[PDB]
Amino acid sequence: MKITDLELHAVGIPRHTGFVNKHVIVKIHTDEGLTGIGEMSDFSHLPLYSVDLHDLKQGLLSILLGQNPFDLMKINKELTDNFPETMYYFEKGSFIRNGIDNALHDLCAKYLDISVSDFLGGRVKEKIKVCYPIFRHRFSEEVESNLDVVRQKLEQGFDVFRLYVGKNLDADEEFLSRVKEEFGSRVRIKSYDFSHLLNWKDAHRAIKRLTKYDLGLEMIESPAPRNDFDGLYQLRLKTDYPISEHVWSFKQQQEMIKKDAIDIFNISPVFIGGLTSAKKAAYAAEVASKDVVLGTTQELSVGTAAMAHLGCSLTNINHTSDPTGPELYVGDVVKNRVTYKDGYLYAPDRSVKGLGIELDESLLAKYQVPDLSWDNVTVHQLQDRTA
Amino acid sequence: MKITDLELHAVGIPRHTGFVNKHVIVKIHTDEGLTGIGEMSDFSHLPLYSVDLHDLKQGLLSILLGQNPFDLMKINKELTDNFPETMYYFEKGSFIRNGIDNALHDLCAKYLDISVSDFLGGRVKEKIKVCYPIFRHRFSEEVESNLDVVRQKLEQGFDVFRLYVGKNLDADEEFLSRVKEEFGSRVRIKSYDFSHLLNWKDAHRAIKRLTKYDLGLEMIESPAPRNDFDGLYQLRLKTDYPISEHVWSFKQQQEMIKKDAIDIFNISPVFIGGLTSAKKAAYAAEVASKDVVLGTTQELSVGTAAMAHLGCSLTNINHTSDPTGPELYVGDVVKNRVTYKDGYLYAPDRSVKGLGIELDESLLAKYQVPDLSWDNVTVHQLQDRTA
Ligand SMILES: O=C(O)[C@@H](O)[C@H](O)[C@H](O)[C@@H](O)C(=O)O
Ligand SMILES: O=C(O)[C@@H](O)[C@H](O)[C@H](O)[C@@H](O)C(=O)O
Ligand SMILES: [Mg+2]
Ligand SMILES: [Mg+2]
Ligand SMILES: [Mg+2]
Ligand SMILES: [Mg+2]
Repeated sequence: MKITDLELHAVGIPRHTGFVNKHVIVKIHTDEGLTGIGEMSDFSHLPLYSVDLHDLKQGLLSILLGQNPFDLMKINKELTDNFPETMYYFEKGSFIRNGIDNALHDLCAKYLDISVSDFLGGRVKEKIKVCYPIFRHRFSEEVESNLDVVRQKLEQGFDVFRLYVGKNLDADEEFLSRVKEEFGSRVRIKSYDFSHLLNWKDAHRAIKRLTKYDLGLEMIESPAPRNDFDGLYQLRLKTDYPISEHVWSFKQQQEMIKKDAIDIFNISPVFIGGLTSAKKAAYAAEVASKDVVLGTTQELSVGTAAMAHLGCSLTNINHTSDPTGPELYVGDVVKNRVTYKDGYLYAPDRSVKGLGIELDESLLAKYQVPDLSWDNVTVHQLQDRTA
Repeated sequence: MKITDLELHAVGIPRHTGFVNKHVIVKIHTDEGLTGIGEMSDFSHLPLYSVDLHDLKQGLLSILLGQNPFDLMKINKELTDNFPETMYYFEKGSFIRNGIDNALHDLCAKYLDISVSDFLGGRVKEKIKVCYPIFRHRFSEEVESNLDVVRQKLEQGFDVFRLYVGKNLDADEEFLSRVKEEFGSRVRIKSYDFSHLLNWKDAHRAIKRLTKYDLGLEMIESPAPRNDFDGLYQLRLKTDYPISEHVWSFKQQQEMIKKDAIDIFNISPVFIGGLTSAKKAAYAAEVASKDVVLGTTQELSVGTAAMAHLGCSLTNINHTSDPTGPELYVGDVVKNRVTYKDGYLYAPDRSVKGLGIELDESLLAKYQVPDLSWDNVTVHQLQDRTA
């Protein structure tokens, strides 16, 4: 059982709201004709440079060629050797490793004729509660449009949301005020995500005013600069609500655990390098008696299915999670997208071998892009995912 | 005075020893016809992917077009906004910002008809002592060849070297023993560089063994994993010799300062984003009463000229530095390469406006490569710069 070839399909898929993201669909072929499919999700984050895919294929092939896909520890070690963790939230190498590792999970599962779910420790639940993201308010005139989003998504089944905050506290506060007034308790906003925009003391003042509105609030996310472990800790001591932060490297995670800097570890395959690495991170959190939440970069159905299997296998996810990618994109590259119902993301049919997703070649062609080059976009839009 | 265009010239230049590095020569054009030259030095470091230069030029021009090159603070802020610091030694975004910023210095200095030296605070010295690098020993069988290197370079005038260690302690020690034996005190090895290969305790044991050979030893560099501030600190308390570490981000530098983790800050433009960023790092070190050494990624004459001017302006460099790029590369892209004599790097003629170097178009064409794609190379070779 050996890897013989690799394909990287670049696609560009816009969100209903306008932001255009580029992703790379992975295909790992083997001597026995079995192919694993994966996804290097959302490369459209800073830094503002793009990776040469022709060169990348050669580099990845040199690593993968001839290897036994079941040697996940060995392969992941070699992947990290060539694409080291950087202590950066959006390291493109993390997205790359993620795509190879989840494709390998698909491959192995298919070979054994089982769902990736059974390859990750089975099921603890069959679905995980998620939330729909509400855009960061830059100006107060945006409040009305965001309220419309909440009203429509609620009718569609999403009763839990998360709100990006920190740019215009007056606008954030007006939105929250309006939401409580119109929906009362019908809607919950489980997280206020600062996106590392404020120093911890400024975030503290912001949190103090935003928490005057508690619509089923579950956590305050990234309320300090990236890697400001001491700041997170000081804020954790001054905040009644749990503090959550993304895990983007093992070193960063180790430091947050050792300093007891946070309460909830936001873990997502794409930011840590794949399912193998995400599992390690999740288990490290478990060993430290810490809570976990499944984060997201907002991936397509392949990437979402992968994390759905992982999320449904963990015993330490006791809060609302974030992956709602397929709900944001106007299209996808699969025959059947993952399912969302009543605000829950369902793990794919446990009876279907592999990820439980099938690629649609006509869609890969439809959304094909020549490379991962950037289009005109501002820093504000890259941070808020707006257009 | 406004920026009107940008050119990025990829070049591939092998070292006498075999390793082939790719660099990017920068040209910033203005409405008045004045052009600044710069260098994005040595992209040939992990991660194993490459940046699309056609895309990069568009992104960089988007930032630079129409700007006044004298607005260094404003431009560097916008550069950092799009190519953020990642807490990673070899972030390619740092190499990119470095090339733009040193080109801007060349441009501004030329416009005013002065050397970049007078734009950076003048001179404190006219030359800086540097050292020649000795390859990391992976096998004891390499000792002989490395001794020949010392013999040859000493004859050329390099009486100070630095040694990469940590892979084969028995070989490291054999080499050091042989050097002392064959050269006595004629040669000095100012630094033993562990390249972050060992956890601090293992490093402690290695140091205790190696420091039995003190041939003018000045510092122990990177004796702990990347960003292991507490490990660096613990080692600083158990080691009599100064501990030095590279500065790859302001967050990392501030944490090392706050924890008094190291004694010497190894600062080089390429790893921190350019001359503007390197000056800030050097001044932060000065404010903290810390020593500084001019590090290197081994750049061509354009990049070496830039750092030479910086190095000769600082008052807190009281140890041997590392830039010997033009002595390692078989070729260059300039009319006259920077001068090295008796183990000293001389800053370019202070009477020559700009960086003090001139591009040789025929050489630029000679070493031109289609892109920054990777060729066959192993992780060991990338960390040891061997072939
Ligand atoms: O939790 C967060 O910070 C968000 O999921 C953040 O990662 C977004 O930028 C996301 O990646 C997106 O593209 O919408
Ligand atoms: O001090 C160091 O770690 C070296 O200068 C290191 O950066 C080398 O890898 C250098 O960049 C080279 O290309 O030789
Ligand atoms: Mg978040
Ligand atoms: Mg994303
Ligand atoms: Mg070093
Ligand atoms: Mg280098």
